[PDB]
Amino acid sequence: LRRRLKYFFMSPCDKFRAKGRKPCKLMLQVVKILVVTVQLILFGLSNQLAVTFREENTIAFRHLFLLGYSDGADDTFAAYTREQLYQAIFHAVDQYLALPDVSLGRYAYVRGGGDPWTNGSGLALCQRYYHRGHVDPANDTFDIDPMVVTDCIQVDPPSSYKNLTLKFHKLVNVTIHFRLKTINLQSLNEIPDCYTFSVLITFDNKAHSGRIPISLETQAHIQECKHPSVFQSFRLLFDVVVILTCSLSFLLCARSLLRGFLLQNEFVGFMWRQRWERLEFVNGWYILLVTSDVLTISGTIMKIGIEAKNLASYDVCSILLGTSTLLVWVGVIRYLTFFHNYNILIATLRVALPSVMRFCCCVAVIYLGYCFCGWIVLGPYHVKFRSLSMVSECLFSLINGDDMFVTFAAMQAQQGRSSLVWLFSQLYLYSFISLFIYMVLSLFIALITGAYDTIKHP
Amino acid sequence: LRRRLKYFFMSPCDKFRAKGRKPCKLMLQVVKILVVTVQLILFGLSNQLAVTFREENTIAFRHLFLLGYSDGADDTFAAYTREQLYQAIFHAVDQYLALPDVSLGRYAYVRGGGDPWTNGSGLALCQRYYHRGHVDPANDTFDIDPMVVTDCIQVDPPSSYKNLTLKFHKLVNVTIHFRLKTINLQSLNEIPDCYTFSVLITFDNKAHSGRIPISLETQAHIQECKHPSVFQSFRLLFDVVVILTCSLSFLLCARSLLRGFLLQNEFVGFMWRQRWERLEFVNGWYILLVTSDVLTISGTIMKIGIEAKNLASYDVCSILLGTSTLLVWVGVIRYLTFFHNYNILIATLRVALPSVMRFCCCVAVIYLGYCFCGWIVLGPYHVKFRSLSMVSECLFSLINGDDMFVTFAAMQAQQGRSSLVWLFSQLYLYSFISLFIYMVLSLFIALITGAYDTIKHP
Amino acid sequence: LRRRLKYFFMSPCDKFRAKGRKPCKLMLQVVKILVVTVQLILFGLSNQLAVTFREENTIAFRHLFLLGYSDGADDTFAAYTREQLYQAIFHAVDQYLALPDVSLGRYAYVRGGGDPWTNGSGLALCQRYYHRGHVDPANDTFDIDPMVVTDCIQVDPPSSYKNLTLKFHKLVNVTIHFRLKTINLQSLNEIPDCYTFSVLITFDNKAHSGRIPISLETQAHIQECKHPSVFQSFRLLFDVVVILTCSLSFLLCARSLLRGFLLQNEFVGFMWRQRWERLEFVNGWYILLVTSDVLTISGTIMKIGIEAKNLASYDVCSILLGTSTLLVWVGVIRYLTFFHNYNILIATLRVALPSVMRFCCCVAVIYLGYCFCGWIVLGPYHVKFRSLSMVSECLFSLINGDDMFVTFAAMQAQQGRSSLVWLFSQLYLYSFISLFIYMVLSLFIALITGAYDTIKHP
Amino acid sequence: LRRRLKYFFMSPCDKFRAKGRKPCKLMLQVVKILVVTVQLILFGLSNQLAVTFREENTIAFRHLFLLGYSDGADDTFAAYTREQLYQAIFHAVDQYLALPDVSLGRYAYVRGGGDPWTNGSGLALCQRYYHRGHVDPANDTFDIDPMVVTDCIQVDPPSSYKNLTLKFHKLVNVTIHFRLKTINLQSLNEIPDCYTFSVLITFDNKAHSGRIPISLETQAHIQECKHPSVFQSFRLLFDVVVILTCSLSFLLCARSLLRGFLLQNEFVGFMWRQRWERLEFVNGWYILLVTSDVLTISGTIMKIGIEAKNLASYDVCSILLGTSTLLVWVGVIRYLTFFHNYNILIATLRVALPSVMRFCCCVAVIYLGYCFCGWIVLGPYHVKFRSLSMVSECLFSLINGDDMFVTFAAMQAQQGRSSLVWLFSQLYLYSFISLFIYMVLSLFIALITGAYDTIKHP
Ligand SMILES: CCCCCCCC(=O)OC[C@H](COP(=O)(O)O[C@@H]1[C@H](O)[C@H](OP(=O)(O)O)[C@@H](O)[C@H](OP(=O)(O)O)[C@H]1O)OC(=O)CCCCCCC
Ligand SMILES: CCCCCCCC(=O)OC[C@H](COP(=O)(O)O[C@@H]1[C@H](O)[C@H](OP(=O)(O)O)[C@@H](O)[C@H](OP(=O)(O)O)[C@H]1O)OC(=O)CCCCCCC
Ligand SMILES: CCCCCCCC(=O)OC[C@H](COP(=O)(O)O[C@@H]1[C@H](O)[C@H](OP(=O)(O)O)[C@@H](O)[C@H](OP(=O)(O)O)[C@H]1O)OC(=O)CCCCCCC
Ligand SMILES: COc1ccc2c(c1)CC[C@@H]1[C@@H]2CC[C@]2(C)[C@@H](O)CC[C@@H]12
Ligand SMILES: COc1ccc2c(c1)CC[C@@H]1[C@@H]2CC[C@]2(C)[C@@H](O)CC[C@@H]12
Ligand SMILES: CCCCCCCC
Ligand SMILES: CCCCCCCC
Ligand SMILES: CCCCCCCC
Ligand SMILES: CCCCCCCC
Repeated sequence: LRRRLKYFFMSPCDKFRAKGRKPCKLMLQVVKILVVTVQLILFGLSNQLAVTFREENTIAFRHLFLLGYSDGADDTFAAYTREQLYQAIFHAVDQYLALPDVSLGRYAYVRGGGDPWTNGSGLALCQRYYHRGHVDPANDTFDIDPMVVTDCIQVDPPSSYKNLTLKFHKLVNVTIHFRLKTINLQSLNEIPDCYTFSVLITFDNKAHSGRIPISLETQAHIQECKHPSVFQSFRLLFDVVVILTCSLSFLLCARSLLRGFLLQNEFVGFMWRQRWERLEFVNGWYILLVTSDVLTISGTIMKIGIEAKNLASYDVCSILLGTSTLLVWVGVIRYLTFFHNYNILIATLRVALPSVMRFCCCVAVIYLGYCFCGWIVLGPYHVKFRSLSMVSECLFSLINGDDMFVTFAAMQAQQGRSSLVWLFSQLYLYSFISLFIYMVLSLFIALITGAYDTIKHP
Repeated sequence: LRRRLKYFFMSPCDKFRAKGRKPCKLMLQVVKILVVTVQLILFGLSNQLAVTFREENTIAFRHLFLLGYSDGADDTFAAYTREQLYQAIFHAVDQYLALPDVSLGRYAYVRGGGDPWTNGSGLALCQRYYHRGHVDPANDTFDIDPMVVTDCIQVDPPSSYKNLTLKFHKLVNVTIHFRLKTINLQSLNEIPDCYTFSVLITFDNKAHSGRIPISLETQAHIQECKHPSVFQSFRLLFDVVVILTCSLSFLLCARSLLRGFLLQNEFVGFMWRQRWERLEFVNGWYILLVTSDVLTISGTIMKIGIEAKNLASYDVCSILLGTSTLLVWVGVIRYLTFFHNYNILIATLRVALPSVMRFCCCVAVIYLGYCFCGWIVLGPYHVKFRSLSMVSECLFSLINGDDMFVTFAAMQAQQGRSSLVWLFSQLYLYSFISLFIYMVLSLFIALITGAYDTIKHP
Repeated sequence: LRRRLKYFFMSPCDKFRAKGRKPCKLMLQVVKILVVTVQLILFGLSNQLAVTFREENTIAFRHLFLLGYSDGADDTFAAYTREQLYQAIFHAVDQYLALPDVSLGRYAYVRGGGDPWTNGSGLALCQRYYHRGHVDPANDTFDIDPMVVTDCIQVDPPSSYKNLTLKFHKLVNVTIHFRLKTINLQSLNEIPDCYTFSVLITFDNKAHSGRIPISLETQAHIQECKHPSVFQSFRLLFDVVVILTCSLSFLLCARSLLRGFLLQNEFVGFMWRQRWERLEFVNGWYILLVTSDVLTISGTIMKIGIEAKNLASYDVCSILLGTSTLLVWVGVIRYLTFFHNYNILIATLRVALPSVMRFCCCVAVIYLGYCFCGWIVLGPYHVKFRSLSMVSECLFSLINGDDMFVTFAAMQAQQGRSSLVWLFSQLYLYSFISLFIYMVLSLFIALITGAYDTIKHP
Repeated sequence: LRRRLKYFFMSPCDKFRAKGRKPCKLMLQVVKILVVTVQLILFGLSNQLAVTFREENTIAFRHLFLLGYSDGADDTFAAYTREQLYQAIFHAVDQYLALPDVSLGRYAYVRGGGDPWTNGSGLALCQRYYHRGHVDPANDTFDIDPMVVTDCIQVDPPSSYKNLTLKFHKLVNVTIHFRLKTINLQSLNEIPDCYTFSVLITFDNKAHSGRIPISLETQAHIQECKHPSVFQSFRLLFDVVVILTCSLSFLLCARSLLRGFLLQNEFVGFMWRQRWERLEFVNGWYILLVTSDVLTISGTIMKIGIEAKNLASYDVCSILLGTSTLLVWVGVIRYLTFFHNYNILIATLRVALPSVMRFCCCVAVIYLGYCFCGWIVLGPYHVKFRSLSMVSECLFSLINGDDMFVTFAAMQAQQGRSSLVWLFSQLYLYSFISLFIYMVLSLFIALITGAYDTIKHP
């Protein structure tokens, strides 16, 4: 029992000396790292092209359909007069009708097939307003039924829409919906696939502020083209190989975990006979490996489905595959732990981690207090403090010494509007930054240094 | 006396074991944190909408009334010729007269009601110049009576103002004042309130430099609309709940403080009989809690007043509520002090703090010297060094390693204009940054590390 | 001798106890700090207005005289065709002739008074080209006499200049020179002074590259107006007070230094009788104070001269006064050295300084090597690496973690043009940053920590 | 043998005392540093002018030939309609034909001389499309022969090209090729050399996305002009001097290395008679010096060739000379090692280096995992995460606290598009930055501090 236990805790070289078994798990893990990384690289290279295609088409659509659009204007693009809004709407519809003659791309029209389109219509120009909308600011009176009514004109591909009359006082928004079909030629070494872009142009008046932002958005539905012919299954084979490798690694790691648990039970029983501590038998690296195996297998199944155009959940698949790749590359640290000079460093980090996490809790409460205060006080005056997540991002960047002067300068242009708020912002920023840079970061350094001293001088 | 004293200093668990009293203050403080944070979140969410409404309306006004205005041009927007100035003024007035036909918002005119408007006038176009303004640079002569005369034209809502004749040589400024009434519809789940925007357009010639900056500013007066009807008091109840919670906490903390003071007096008297040290009986956490309670109660009273449209002091109320929320979240640290592993870190910070503050004084004198020198020498040549507060912000950012290269690059464009100043700027910046990064920050680290060693090895 | 020596080294409180002399030097130094700081603040506030006036006038000139100018275009403003250049020149001259009718400022013309103007001329339009300039790139031939000929047209204030014929193939540059007189009215609480702006517009063809940059520059000559009359000497009195205070402090510090030297001589002689070490008698704080006094007196004399319009050397005066203010505020540290808890920190810095400077030399050689390498290799491809001073600024900013991603991104757009250079840039940047952040800054921290330990545990 | 060995390891001063030989190598190394640095400075100053000339000419070409071009638009400059593309092409060709009349530079046409030009043609306007290109997105069908056909029109210098008909549906790209000859006059104190700019304007449709980017690129071929005549060999002599100095240093260092090896062999043999450790006889500084000598000699030979216009490999020559200069300036550290106080610091760095490199490996695996995960997950949504090298640059900048807030803000505008991806980005960024700033950098500091303590307290 003592000998078996001592064998259970030997290093790979010691195990090889003791029993001579060729280490299959280590070579399997190396092969796993290689194949998982290659799969991720190929997947990312393939996804990059599709992302570029979608983005380029969307930029072209913005230039084609948004009157007076220029690059970099997305956030501020808006209308401010009734004639501006009418001109933008009519320009978008006219450009839709002129597309085959003017566009550098090759687009096919799509008709019908559900709402908001009718059977024969390619473009839907829809206006949404309030059911009852009496508003008289002169007498400070209003009578509103907030129920939204939609009235929408249908345009067939090549002027009734030219008679649009907007209900400005009760207008909620205006939308233009249409679909364009194109073939992704640049895929050529894949076979070109068929894209359907659904384009939505929104003129948004929900704020009722006299400023109506204009935006264009696209959703791309990708399918296989019916009759592809390019003059003159390794990906699937590689996915199968990855799945098989991860399954074998999973089985071996599960067997190791089960044997460890059995030895733990035997040891506990023997000690009870003779007479947190049990987790010593749990190999955390194997738990990490099993988790990465499961993530990789799920992600590869989803990747197979996506590459066949049967699925479109890119986000979840990418998150699974990326997290698993991160996990395997982290697990590479296990190998370095077997050599004394590297183990010194890894053990220092391990012994430091608990106190680092506790201090992280201590820091978290103070940080949250500062976040709330800054959001309530500075949010009305500072673009970086509008929302709580933005406030947290700004404060975290300040801790790391990024974007500090611009944060101060934004407040600089309020010293006359509100002296009290400017003074408060000075105190708030200086105190936060000084406390975190002089004291908190220094304490993290001290914790790591103390851990290192403990490791070096037991 | 020894028993009572030792009880006074026990931890909550020890006190519970000793006397069995259910801890009311701890649960009360947890509930207080919850309710104060929720109140702050609701208040901030409500204020965000009003801020957005005001800002969007002001952006729309800039686009409507400022001839040739574009986003991002606020700081440089100016006129440089007499025809430019006349065109800007006349465009603003014409747009005011055309507003009902062109604007995407719904605005009502406001007439009369005090200065600068006369009884029936909606817009005031006022020109301010010097009483006597003879200026003859050809002979280097001038005869100025600096008393400002105001001549102002009155315009009724739907062209005498077209006959404006500006006294350019003695002109101080030109202003356009008018008020617009609108209803904030997007409040819909509140009831829409009625806004009166007072719009001031300023053409500023106080520098007499040939460049006249143009700006537009708004003040919003919010009130309840007279006849609001939306087809089909929890906030006030929550405010009352917060006030009650804070009052109960205040009473309990005050009782604890008074009992501590009484025990302190008894101990001092007994020691005097037998025979800075007194503050040991003062519970600082309770002083913090009492301060937080007072701030929260004041801020909640102000918040109740504001939400009824009876008050408009958003800045003070927000500062009070935010500071109190920061204080309660900081006071959460007291709970962590009860567990040994967290108390190690908190005690390290506490023991470090005095020396950190002393070194802050030492740093302050040197920092102030650098601020003064940089302001006097570089201010004529560097945008970041124009005022003392700006100089301090720039230097503090440099200490934290932000905005360093742009600070150097601004000086790069003067190596030919003044070699001496460029060389001085090199020495100044390099010496300041090197001194603060190699030595000062390192000493803060050393202070924290020494405190940690003292705590870990008593 | 022992008693006198021990008295010479006592602290101010010990000296006061020993002999009872009221400390005049300390109160004098406090008063000096106050008066010098107030003088600097008043000087800077006064110089800010003049700087703003000059800059605003120059911006107005750019908008008035440079065809198609817009804010932020200074660095890229250039002509690229012959008609563009002709139009820019003629627009500048026409605007000069139209100035009284169109400008928002009030400017008087200046005629004659030296070169390049003739007696009756207000504007000089001068063209500089090569004496002999045959250039024939078709046959790869050229015959050039590089001697510069200047031909310049004279324009009187209100079209011979319209017949300008530029020698494009041998053109060196074109310049427009003219002077405008204005009165600085915004000085009103001073008396307005008279400004003469000399305006130089340069069309620069020295690169002969097909691109001719266009710039406008001004020199302002300020004088007192002949007949100033504003309807209804404390600065000079304050300057005299500052000079007197600094002179008294200088005399007292010099007396202290002389007495210290005398005691040093007596001690050395007595030791020689009985039987770097001498500098222990030198009070470094008094050397600093004497330097500050001298700088302040010189700067105040220059300030008096400048404020009377008898001098125009603002740079030297500002450098003197700012450096002296920095020195006095640094000298404030002497007072903190008298209290033990502050002396701990100051002594830590003092004991650390020698090793910090030695490591600075070690760092300097490696830093200079990297600067040379980066300048030679990356300068052809990277805007931040064009000159050696720019390279040093970029590397120093990288050490402090500023502007790092943009430095990488500029190189990103060369991975195709030159793979070798891009790879070298990767190695260069990563190695430099890693070496300086992991090792150098850490060693500075270690030096400070070791000094602190030595001070705390003698 | 003991005496000779002890002499081999003495310092220069000890060797001078022991044998009196005047140290030739040290003075030679000082002279080498001086001459190598001067050579590098002169070379860089000369290269700067050529770089500026090429860049200015290219900017002029962009302004002359690209319709509607403005500075800073290089990355987004593109066409979006067929008429836009036709206008850009025709404008470029028309400007080429009008160049002598409109350009501010002096350019000669180049005719024929290889492809794509025919014998008498100066400009080649070439269109590249697919051999067979049927694309019908309406029926989701396509028939493509991806073989590229080039059809190109030839234009002689002063309209057949006006009849260009683009095959938009199968268009791959359009290119305009032409060469211009100019003389670099600003070289005047060199002799002007003759430049041939080959200009390529690309209209790129490889993405087939409806957006066609437009770019202009130049290659400069520099030669000596046939008949240079400027009215009224030190560089080569200096290059020869540098080569001779480096050769002498190489010979002396090689002799020292050989003698060290001989002594090592003798010691090993004697010890074997009596009875990693051998490298103690290897002087690493001499290996560094020999490497720098070789690099300098190669770079100087290439520099001589380049300055004669016989070579054009600026990149390799610059890399060689810059690396050698960096190496000699690093080797300056050897001299500081001879003085005890500097040797303390250098020895601290030397003893720290092995553990620093080991921890660098440990950090590398985790860093690579994060790089892969970020590339796969965020690349579709974040501009900074498009490629792996860009991801690494972004993460490395984040470690150093640069460009943090903008990285967060780019993700901020996806909280609605994909909540899962935004949450993942929050976790990813916060965890990465916290781990590297609290723990990794702290451990580097601890390693350096421990090394320093070991050096200071043996
Ligand atoms: C539940 C069934 C799981 C699958 C069958 C498992 C059969 C199986 O492990 O045999 C031993 C070898 C090596 O397997 P491998 O896991 O590389 O080797 C084991 C580990 O080294 C383990 O230590 P840790 O890694 O630290 O836990 C050690 O205790 C075991 O010795 P012990 O038995 O004396 O305790 C080894 O046998 O395994 C293969 O070579 C698998 C590939 C070929 C067969 C593939 C069949 C699909
Ligand atoms: C001035 C009047 C103040 C209000 C009345 C005070 C009556 C009152 O405290 O009773 C004890 C409990 C618990 O009150 P609470 O403050 O939670 O409990 C006390 C604290 O634990 C205190 O320690 P520290 O917290 O460290 O100072 C301890 O010394 C006291 O024991 P001791 O007396 O033996 O010294 C406790 O009684 O209090 C409630 O349960 C209030 C809510 C219900 C009643 C609300 C009435 C409005
Ligand atoms: C393979 C042939 C190489 C060239 C001839 C080499 C002849 C040669 O070194 O003579 C000694 C002096 C000084 O040469 P230099 O290298 O400055 O001096 C030697 C080094 O100090 C060496 O120590 P390290 O530097 O630590 O290795 C030391 O061991 C030798 O003493 P030892 O002999 O007792 O062991 C010295 O002679 O050298 C010149 O003064 C060269 C310039 C004048 C001659 C130029 C002729 C082209
Ligand atoms: C305009 O004059 C100033 C403006 C700011 C500051 C000072 C003087 C002097 C003390 C400074 C403070 C900014 C914040 C600090 C640098 C703290 O981090 C430590 C000392 C502080
Ligand atoms: C253009 O060449 C330069 C330009 C600057 C510097 C050097 C060489 C060499 C010494 C450097 C200095 C910049 C500032 C430092 C990095 C200090 O922080 C420590 C050593 C200094
Ligand atoms: C079993 C030792 C600890 C390993 C846990 C996994 C680290 C990521
Ligand atoms: C009484 C112990 C110290 C607590 C003071 C409050 C800390 C914010
Ligand atoms: C005489 C003690 C040292 C003081 C020198 C001046 C410090 C700036
Ligand atoms: C032989 C001592 C070490 C020197 C190696 C070179 C350092 C760059």
